[PDB]
Amino acid sequence: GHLEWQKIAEELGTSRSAFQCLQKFQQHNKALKRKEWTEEEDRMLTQLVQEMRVGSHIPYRRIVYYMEGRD
DNA sequence: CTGCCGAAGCGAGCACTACTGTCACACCTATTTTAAGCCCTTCAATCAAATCATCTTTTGGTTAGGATA
Repeated sequence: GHLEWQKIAEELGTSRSAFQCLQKFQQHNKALKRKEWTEEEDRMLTQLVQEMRVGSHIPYRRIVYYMEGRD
């Protein structure tokens, strides 16, 4: 279940650590680095944008704090 | 016509802050030579703090890779 990464690393058999395995997985994870979108992400993104936008300026990469799975 | 002696208030002895004449011995430096320690200048050799140049990491934003709604 993408979980208990110490056991994943031990079972992988290449002497990796849990943190290395997790880092490699997340950098190549479809579920994290989305190409699609979801309803709650769009709704909350619009909410933060409308709250904090002034004219043509918006917090592009700071909204990443609230929704999961972006840079 | 001049002259003596009392009443009261004064008094004493005991209680199982610096000058000045001298005077010779003190002070004073002419030079010799070491063996380890010296103060201050004075610039030159060396180092590290500060600055500037440029590459890189993340926001704004676009291109066109990539996408929803």
